[PDB]
Amino acid sequence: WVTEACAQCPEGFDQPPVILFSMDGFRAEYLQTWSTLLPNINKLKTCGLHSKYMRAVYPTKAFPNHYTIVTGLYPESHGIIDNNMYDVYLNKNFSLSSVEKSNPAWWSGQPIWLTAMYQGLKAASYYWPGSDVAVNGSFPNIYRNYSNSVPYESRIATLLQWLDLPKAERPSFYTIYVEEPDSAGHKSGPVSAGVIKALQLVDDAFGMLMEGLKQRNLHNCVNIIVLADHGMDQTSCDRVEYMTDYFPEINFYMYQGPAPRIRTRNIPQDFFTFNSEEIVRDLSCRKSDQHFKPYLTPDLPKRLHYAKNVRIDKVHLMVDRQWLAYRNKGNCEGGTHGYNNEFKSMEAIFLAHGPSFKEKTVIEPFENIEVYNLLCDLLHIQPAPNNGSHGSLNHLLKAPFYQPSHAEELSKSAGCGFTTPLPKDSLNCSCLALQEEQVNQRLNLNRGEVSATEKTNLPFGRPRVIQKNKDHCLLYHREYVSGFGKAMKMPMWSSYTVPKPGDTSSLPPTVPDCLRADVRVDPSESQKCSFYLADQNIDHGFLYPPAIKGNNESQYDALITSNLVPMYKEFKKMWDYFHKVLLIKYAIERNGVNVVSGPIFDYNYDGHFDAPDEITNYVAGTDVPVPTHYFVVLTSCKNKTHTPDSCPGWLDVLPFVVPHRPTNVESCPENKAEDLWVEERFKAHIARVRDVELLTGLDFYQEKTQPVSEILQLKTYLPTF
Ligand SMILES: CC(=O)N[C@H]1[C@@H](OP(=O)(O)OP(=O)(O)OC[C@H]2O[C@@H](n3ccc(=O)[nH]c3=O)[C@H](O)[C@@H]2O)O[C@H](CO)[C@@H](O)[C@@H]1O
Ligand SMILES: *[C@@H]1O[C@H](CO)[C@@H](O[C@@H]2O[C@H](CO)[C@@H](O)[C@H](O)[C@H]2NC(C)=O)[C@H](O)[C@H]1NC(C)=O
Ligand SMILES: *[C@@H]1O[C@H](CO)[C@@H](O[C@@H]2O[C@H](CO)[C@@H](O)[C@H](O)[C@H]2NC(C)=O)[C@H](O)[C@H]1NC(C)=O
Ligand SMILES: *[C@@H]1O[C@H](CO)[C@@H](O[C@@H]2O[C@H](CO)[C@@H](O)[C@H](O)[C@H]2NC(C)=O)[C@H](O)[C@H]1NC(C)=O
Ligand SMILES: *[C@@H]1O[C@H](CO)[C@@H](O[C@@H]2O[C@H](CO)[C@@H](O)[C@H](O)[C@H]2NC(C)=O)[C@H](O)[C@H]1NC(C)=O
Ligand SMILES: *[C@@H]1O[C@H](CO)[C@@H](O)[C@H](O)[C@H]1NC(C)=O
Ligand SMILES: [Ca+2]
Ligand SMILES: [Zn+2]
Ligand SMILES: [Zn+2]
Repeated sequence: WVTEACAQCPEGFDQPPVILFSMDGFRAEYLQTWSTLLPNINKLKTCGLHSKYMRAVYPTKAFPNHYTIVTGLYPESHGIIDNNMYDVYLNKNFSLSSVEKSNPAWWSGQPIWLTAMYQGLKAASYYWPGSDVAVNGSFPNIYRNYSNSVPYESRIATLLQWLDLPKAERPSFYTIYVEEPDSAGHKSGPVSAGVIKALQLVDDAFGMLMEGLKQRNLHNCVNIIVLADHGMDQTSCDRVEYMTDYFPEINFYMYQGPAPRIRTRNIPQDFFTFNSEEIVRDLSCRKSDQHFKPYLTPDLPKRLHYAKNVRIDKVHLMVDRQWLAYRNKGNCEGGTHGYNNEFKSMEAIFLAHGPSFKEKTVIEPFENIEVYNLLCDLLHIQPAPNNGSHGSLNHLLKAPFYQPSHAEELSKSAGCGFTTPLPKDSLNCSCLALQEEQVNQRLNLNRGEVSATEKTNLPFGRPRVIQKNKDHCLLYHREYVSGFGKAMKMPMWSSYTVPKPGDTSSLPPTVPDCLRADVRVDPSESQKCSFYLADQNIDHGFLYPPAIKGNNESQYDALITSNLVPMYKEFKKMWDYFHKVLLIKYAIERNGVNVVSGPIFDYNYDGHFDAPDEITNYVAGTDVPVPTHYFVVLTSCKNKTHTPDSCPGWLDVLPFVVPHRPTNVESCPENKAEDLWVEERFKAHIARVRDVELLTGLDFYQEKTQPVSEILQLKTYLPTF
């Protein structure tokens, strides 16, 4: 097989069997550098399909990741948030060394073997976390109780024996797990002779499987996926942070290593009463060269989706590349994993071979949460509710099983039409510059003016409202278009295409002390300038920056009540710096940039837009809700020769989900100019368009002339730097 050229199901095989092969700790880099040393995996890389890398879930550990691959769920939803965890309600400790690993109470969701079994198919497993557990009261048709020393040849032979079974007994889905190159990675690090030997050993295991399949004439019949749970990075005992250096006495329990959690020792009693906010405060900006950052789980970057679970302790530590965090100075040599999934070293491999996959294809990176829907498509079965975007992986398949469709809008735009240029209520707003209010006629756009602003500022169409009974209206202006939320008295979204900046030297500033009522929106559905007088902590901010487009006359279209959003004074410093300096820099690099911004409400930190009853903070003595986050989605043309409003091909996206916090403690900006921490803070809160979509109840790019499957690739894309 290994010498045979790049190449078909035999009698009794109506549907192609699926084999999911996991090579633990096989980082993406190992394939990029050492593939030519691995002849069997290199043939699979040459002939089959493979991604540049597959993104794992945080923490980049075995059990949360392996269970994510087979469920399509984030650890917070499937329950396995770590290898070591504590549940207060169950009052039990989970570990790989305890019998609690086999307790079905910890395992939520529906793994692929169960999905296949519930839909008339048989499933076998030669090791996989959860497969030796009675998840939802059931085990796979054939399974093996985990035994790490069983030779690879014996595991392969048993799997080939399962494929030799008669059609009635023979399973359609198979899982197989191998401990290497992870074990070698821990011993001597990712760049060692030990990992080379381990990589050659896993190549022999894959070689035995392919040769075994060739013997049965199944090598071009079986749809095989070879992947990893996470990557590997080098550790050092000179790269360890100690909690003794920050606390005089440690009375708390700590889950040590690359993804730390802090909780009380007195469990279950003090679990909820434990001052989690005190610990994060006592660890924030303590040392200038601090190699970790403390966080309360709702404050963690939203793209991680690591907060909505009792097992996820409120205190979390984000550890820097190649560093570790422990209780005391009392392992640390070689290598480990568990770090941020965005780190290059934490990236996993993904290779596919078989009749359902595209031959000799290199695909762009994607997330392991998408594998579940792909496995369902290969097995011709319906997926259970998960976090993958069904259809985003169709570009991997020769003939896709599922055809995705645009999300249907649940609420239509109504009202806010121009009637009179004279406001019925001033809303306690003042603009001494005026005077006449003839600038209100600039808000009265004709049919051709609406079409001109729709073509420029909504080039991919308006974001659709995927919310029931959401009373809203669209507001058209020469420089921007917005979707105003009537009940919350603020826009849900604001869209505008910034053209390529010329001068940049002396740009006009924002017109000060000028704010007035919007004649198009009802006074009862509008924000008042007097609302921001009573509250001292929160002030008003502009969603669309008035001075970014046009002249002085253009600024008046944005200096209205409908462009106001509740903003913390410290947050406004980041927001105004981004729109004045960073946004112009991005518009130069991208040859113009389309911007869609708006508020996010996620008080229950579940990654979904809040229902009105879920909002727990408002502008003092008003019903105006305070956003938990602010989104900024930047869209430009992939081909930089075109502007965002005249882009025929693919698009390039850069979304941000920035926490709306009263302090900038996360950036540690004491005695530091904004050019040293604002960009770093925005970059730390980069997310996918899909993340923005879930947090807002909006759907983007529905008017882009491209198939839904290609648009889903753009929506699941995570920009990296
Ligand atoms: C074995 C090992 O080096 N584990 C390290 C890893 O944990 P982690 O839990 O992520 O495990 P690894 O990815 O390193 O290796 C797989 C582990 O899962 C077990 N397994 C695998 C498959 C299966 O079906 N069933 C099963 O029980 C293996 O016995 C092994 O212990 O990162 C931690 C980071 O803080 C380290 O402290 C741990 O020492
Ligand atoms: C746990 O197993 C039960 C039983 O197999 C599943 O319940 C079935 O769900 C389907 C789809 O909703 C229904 O058509 C069946 O009538 C249900 N059967 C019973 C006995 O209730 C359940 O969905 C499984 N749960 C998970 C998370 O996989
Ligand atoms: C995996 O190990 C468990 C034991 O930990 C086995 O479960 C036992 O199976 C017998 C029947 O063969 C039952 O009478 C026992 O009550 C079970 N014990 C427990 C604790 O569940 C299981 O059969 C093993 N699986 C394989 C494939 O060997
Ligand atoms: C789960 O493991 C932890 C850590 O080993 C145990 O924590 C101890 O809990 C008691 C109170 O029940 C405290 O007084 C001790 O100080 C804790 N020890 C440590 C090392 O933190 C906990 O008891 C275990 N729970 C179960 C149910 O096994
Ligand atoms: C990831 O997918 C899961 C499953 O669809 C989502 O969790 C469900 O959320 C609803 C409430 O919106 C609950 O009624 C279900 O019980 C949850 N199911 C499970 C298995 O937990 C989850 O919200 C999704 N996550 C994101 C961020 O979209
Ligand atoms: C970019 O667009 C121009 C036309 O404006 C075209 O000639 C060029 O080939 C495109 N570049 C790529 C990489 O497709
Ligand atoms: Ca929510
Ligand atoms: Zn692993
Ligand atoms: Zn490991």
